[PDB]
Amino acid sequence: HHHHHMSVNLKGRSLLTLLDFSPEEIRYLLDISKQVKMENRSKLRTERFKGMTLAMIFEKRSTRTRLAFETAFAEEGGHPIFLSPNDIHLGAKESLEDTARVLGRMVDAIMFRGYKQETVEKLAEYSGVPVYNGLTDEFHPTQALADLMTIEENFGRLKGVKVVFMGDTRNNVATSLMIACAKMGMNFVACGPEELKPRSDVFKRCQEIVKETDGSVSFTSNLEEALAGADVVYTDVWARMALLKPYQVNERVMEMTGKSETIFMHCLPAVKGQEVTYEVIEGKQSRVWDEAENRKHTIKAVMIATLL
Amino acid sequence: HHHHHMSVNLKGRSLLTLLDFSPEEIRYLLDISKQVKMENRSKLRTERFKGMTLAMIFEKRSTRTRLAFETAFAEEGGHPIFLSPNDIHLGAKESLEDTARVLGRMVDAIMFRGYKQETVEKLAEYSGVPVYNGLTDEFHPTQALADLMTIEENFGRLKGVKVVFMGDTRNNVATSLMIACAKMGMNFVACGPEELKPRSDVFKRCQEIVKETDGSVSFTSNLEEALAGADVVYTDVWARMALLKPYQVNERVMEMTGKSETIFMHCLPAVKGQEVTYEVIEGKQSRVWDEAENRKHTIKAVMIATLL
Amino acid sequence: HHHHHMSVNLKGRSLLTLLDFSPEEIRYLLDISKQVKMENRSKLRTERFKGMTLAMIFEKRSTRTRLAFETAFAEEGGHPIFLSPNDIHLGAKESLEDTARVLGRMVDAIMFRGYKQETVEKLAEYSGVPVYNGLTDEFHPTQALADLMTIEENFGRLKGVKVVFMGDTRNNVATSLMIACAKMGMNFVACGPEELKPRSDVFKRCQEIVKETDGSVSFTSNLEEALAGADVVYTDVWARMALLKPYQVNERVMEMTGKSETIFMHCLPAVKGQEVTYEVIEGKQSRVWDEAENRKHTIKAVMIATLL
Amino acid sequence: HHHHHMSVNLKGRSLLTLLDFSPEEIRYLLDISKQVKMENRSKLRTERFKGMTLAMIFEKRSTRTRLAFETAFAEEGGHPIFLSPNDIHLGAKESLEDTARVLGRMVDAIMFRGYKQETVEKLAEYSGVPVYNGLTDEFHPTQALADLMTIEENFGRLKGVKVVFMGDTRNNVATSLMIACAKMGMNFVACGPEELKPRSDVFKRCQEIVKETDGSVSFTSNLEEALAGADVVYTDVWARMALLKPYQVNERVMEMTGKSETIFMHCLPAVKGQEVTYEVIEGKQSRVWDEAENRKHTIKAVMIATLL
Repeated sequence: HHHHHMSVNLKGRSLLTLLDFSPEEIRYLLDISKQVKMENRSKLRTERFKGMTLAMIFEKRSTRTRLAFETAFAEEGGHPIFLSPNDIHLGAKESLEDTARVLGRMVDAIMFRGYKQETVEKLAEYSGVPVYNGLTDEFHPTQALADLMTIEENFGRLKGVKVVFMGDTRNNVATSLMIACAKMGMNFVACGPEELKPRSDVFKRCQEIVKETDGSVSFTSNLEEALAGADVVYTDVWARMALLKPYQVNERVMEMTGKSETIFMHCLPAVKGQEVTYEVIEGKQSRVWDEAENRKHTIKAVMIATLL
Repeated sequence: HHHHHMSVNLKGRSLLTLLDFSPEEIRYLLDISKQVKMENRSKLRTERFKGMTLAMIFEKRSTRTRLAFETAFAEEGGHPIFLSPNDIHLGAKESLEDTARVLGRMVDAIMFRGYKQETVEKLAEYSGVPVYNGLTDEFHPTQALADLMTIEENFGRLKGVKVVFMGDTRNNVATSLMIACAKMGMNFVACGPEELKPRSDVFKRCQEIVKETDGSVSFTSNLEEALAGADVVYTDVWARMALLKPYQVNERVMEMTGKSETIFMHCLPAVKGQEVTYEVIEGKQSRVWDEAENRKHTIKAVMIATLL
Repeated sequence: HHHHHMSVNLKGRSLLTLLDFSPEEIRYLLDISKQVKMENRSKLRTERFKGMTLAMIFEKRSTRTRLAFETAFAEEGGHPIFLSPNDIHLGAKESLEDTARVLGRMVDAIMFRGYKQETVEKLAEYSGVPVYNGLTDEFHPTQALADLMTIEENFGRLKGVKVVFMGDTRNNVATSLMIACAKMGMNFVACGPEELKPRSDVFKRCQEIVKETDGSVSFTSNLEEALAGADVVYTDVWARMALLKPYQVNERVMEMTGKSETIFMHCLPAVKGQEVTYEVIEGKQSRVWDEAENRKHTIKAVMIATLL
Repeated sequence: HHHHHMSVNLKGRSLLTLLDFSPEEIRYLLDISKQVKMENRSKLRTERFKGMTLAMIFEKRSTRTRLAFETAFAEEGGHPIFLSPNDIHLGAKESLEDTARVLGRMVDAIMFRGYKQETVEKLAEYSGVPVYNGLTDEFHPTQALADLMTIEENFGRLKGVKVVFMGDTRNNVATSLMIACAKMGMNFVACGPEELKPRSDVFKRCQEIVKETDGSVSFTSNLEEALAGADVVYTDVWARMALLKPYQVNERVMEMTGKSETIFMHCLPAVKGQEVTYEVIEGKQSRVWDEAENRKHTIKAVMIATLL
């Protein structure tokens, strides 16, 4: 940038999207994730969040995201507070701004999962504490960090690696994955129907990302050219079905890589038989379970980086 | 057994039913329960589960079982996570196996309360961490341990003691009680209508238990012969009513013992006026409140034995 | 497996052979090993086994296995108890079952090194605590884990890697190495005289392992075809000598790799001049000393995984 | 005693024989034993002996006595030092007095197992630290405390209880058992051949004990009159065989009690088929395994009482 910005410190920051993070900040997050995974497996117990509190607002319920936040925080002595759709209707009894100002005076950090990205922004703005996007219909940044972690565990590197996302290429998970890949110098291909091609404003921002990172970002509706030499095949649920049906990840599709080392990934939950076959997700190339475990380690890292 | 098996260590084990436990293992559990009750009453505070997490899946809600697990775990510094029927529909969005594999990578232990015994088995199988049956429509092992603890507190022994269960003699609570009694060398009588006689496969397994333990297990529809010399009269809720109506525990029934030292027990909740009268459950032979307190101490013991 | 089993938790488990462990469980063990090596080198001291006790029964004495168990346990505050052949003759004054039942009531864990695999099984069965095979004349699982750790340290991966074992290809160390390789997707070749070819029941079980892991397992009496492209050449002591003499690892043999990056490994002790020359084991391709250090880190990991 | 002595404090005392202890001191020891058993089973970890050292001199090796001392001391943070017959020949290179004076300047406590009672006395005299008799050919006081503990666990009392020792009624274990029983107000009968009747000086001292304790001590060669109403049948190894053969504990003998509640006890090891049949020791009246576990809890109690 004439003087390139290279700081890694994230104390006080929110995680609304990976677009707000430098490659150096994401690498730092991935170092922490890897280190916290090792401490967890080795049963080195720590109390990094002792005395702290996290309000978790779920406009849409998710057991995986809840479990990841809740175990990450509480293993370190923090107290997580589960606010369900029955507890909290954010537009309903009170303005979002009223609720955010109160939360800001009561807790150390807020996690939000729901619909509007605007909701998470105003939480951050009006609470004045770190806010974590645990999924909006625009972005799922914590999933992308876990996916990166998983891929790096498998190939020992990220900068080379070719990742193909199959199907609904504009959904929250596909979007965050594209960004994460671009930031880490990866070769990302979006493969699905033209009706569901990547968001174009995000795609163009990723084309600027990769000019500095030597990654690539691409789209095609053609399976054959997308998949050749893929190190990772990734997919997510479909919910027309008729446009998406051809982009099912099955054995045939995996073989189109030309590489036996290819892995299969899926944020979960999956509708087995639809976007991926039983045989693939339950078989030897699947890394969905490590990927799931890595949700927790990445979330813990985000909280460590931003609260301490 | 030619060489009799006598080990007591339970580290890593699940509690799906007391059928999976030796008398020596159950005695060890009851020693821990008694010791943890004394530490709790004396306000000797410990942190045995510091840093650990327990996922509690309630397919059917219960405040007593929830309170017992949740206080037991958290008094020792563990973090319990309440997953309600609104949080989690186990067949619904995901296979049980998908959910169990994820849980296995995130928490130290799982508690389940629900319908199918098969559900708890597959949790254990696919998670690979200790799973605790907090009631299925087959067994309620934690209730039986609390009942044993209570009876021993009252008579200072178990091996002699005559226990009569009145009414629905094949329900989850009656079944687990019969097993617990058989294991501890007790004289258990099941008393209710023939339509609701003990499960026969469990009854026969208890007849083998008692050959080694010098206990007895029996059934009769005749009140008079069941009750003579009972040290414990036990009952549970009824939900035909018409077959069960005669087996109400009232003052008349308690007097059929011929012993003033007889106690009354009831896993709770009770429908007072139906299976037991107000006068009995609220009167001087009732031990239902100690029995309730002992839910917590027994659950803590199971968790101590299996996690540490 | 229709639903693939993927849990990593090992609490309460014994280590009798790596045949009892999934690739995912072994990967988890190797993560812990690597992490405990780093804590040890960095002088981050922990007390993971404070208050615990380990009985070590040596039917055959070994200073390396003793040192590894004893330092691993005691660095973490555990107390190891050395029972020598002079202390303990397991068939002699008492049945093995009598001794195991007593041990089970006194210690947290048992290590056994001796002759019969059956001995270690009955220890596990009758004590009811975790038992660790520190070598039987069938398997040496702790050595294999240390070998894996060493190989991964050297090549940064395991799934590709070609390992050749030279000589007595059916001994305890060769057998456990073959299994470990098969589990981790490695290309293992057994090279020695046909009289000493791999155990056939274990070989066939490894052929099933590798169908899921994309490894390979093989035998040949021909040196030239075994060694081409080996990343690891491994050997062990010979105690006819006359069948084994040709399979000495010397400079000529190492050069048959065609790769300068090839390493040499040997569980120790070695009879230098016999199965390996001085020049090789003392020279620049030898990794025997790191491999020896890794005995301790792998043993600590097994104990962490199974006791905590 | 005109003023009856009733103190319980044992700080600094040795355990050479239970003859040196009042009933009140033994009751205090049994309270501690019971309490330390509960802390151990509940995994309440303490460090009562942190920084302390215990020299264990085994003139005769015993794995049970070694394990009990060594686990008891080290669970509490003490360091036990195993001196075997190969380490130490007490008459041989040095007078016993030279060795005792040195030990006295180096360790906190000495355990001795061997031949002469005089040896343990001079250890105590010349070291000036607490000395524990872990068996001499005169007394085995730690075994007797464990036996008492076991009996009390089974009957909830000691003062009533009828204990029959069968066979070699003058050996170390029989002698210490008689004393323990006399002290605790128990009804002890020695049953074996007249050639092996109780030591007469110890028998007479026990007749004085029981005048204050309301116990009884007796001998007969007649099985039938010994056994009627026995709550405990106890035996030990025989090494003429021909005098002892009739006093084998078998099923016939156990039935001569006339009580189903009778338990079987044996300090171990046993020669099954000789002094006791397989069927009895492996069957439902055997309490040998609890008795073995109680060695550790009683030893810990002796060390707590005398060192702290």
